[PDB]
Amino acid sequence: GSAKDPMKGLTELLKGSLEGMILERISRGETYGYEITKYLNDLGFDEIVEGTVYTILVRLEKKGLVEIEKKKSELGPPRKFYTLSPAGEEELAIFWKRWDFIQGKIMQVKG
Amino acid sequence: GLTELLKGSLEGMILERISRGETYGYEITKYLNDLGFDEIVEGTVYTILVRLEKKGLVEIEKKKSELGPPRKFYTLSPAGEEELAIFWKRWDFIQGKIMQVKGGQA
Ligand SMILES: [Cl-]
Ligand SMILES: [Cl-]
Repeated sequence: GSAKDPMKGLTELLKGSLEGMILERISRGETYGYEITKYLNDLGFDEIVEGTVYTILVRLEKKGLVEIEKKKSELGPPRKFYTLSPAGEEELAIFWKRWDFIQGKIMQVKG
Repeated sequence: GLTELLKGSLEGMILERISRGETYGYEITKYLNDLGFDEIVEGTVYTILVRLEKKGLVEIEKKKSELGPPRKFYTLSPAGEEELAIFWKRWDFIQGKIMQVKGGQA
C-alpha cells in the first residue's frame, strides 16, 4: 500500500486559515505567541514556527483585533498576552462565515 | 473579501479545473467567477497558471480553438496530476482539523 503520510507541506494551503485559527485560540482566553504556536502544532499543523506566529500577531495588532498585556507567565518569564478586542470578536465571526462559504464552493469543485 | 482565504486554495482549484479538460485563462476565470468568486480578475488566474508552468505542473499548447481564435491551452503534466492528488489529501486533512476547531472539539 501507500506510505503513511505524517502530513507536512501544509504551509501554502494554510494561508488565510492561519489568522482565523489564531483569533479562535485567542478568543478562548489570554495567550502568547509560544503557546499559540504549540496549540497549532498539536492540532496537527506541525511546521508552523514561533517566528511566523509573531508576524501574524503583529498583523492582528495593526488590524486592531487584539489587546496586549505584558505580565509574568506561570512558568516565570514575561510574555505578551493577547486577548480579542470587540473588533477581533467580530472579525472572527466574519472569518467563519467566509471559511464556510469557501469550503462549500471547494466541495463543488471536487464534485 | 475572500482573497486572503483563496490564497493557497486557488492553486488546487485551478489544477482541478485543468484536470477535467484542456482549458485557457479566460475560461478558468469565468468558471471561477460563475462558481461564486466574482472578485477574482483574470490577472490573478493567469499568475497561478504561470506559477504552475514554472513548477512543471502543466503542459502548454498554442493552437486554434474550436471556435477559431488561437489560445494558449493548459493540460496537467504527470507532476500536475500528482500535485492535485496531494492537494486533495492535504485539503481534507486541514478541513477535518478546522471543522473540529469550529465545532468546539479542538
Ligand atoms: Cl511573548
Ligand atoms: Cl490565451
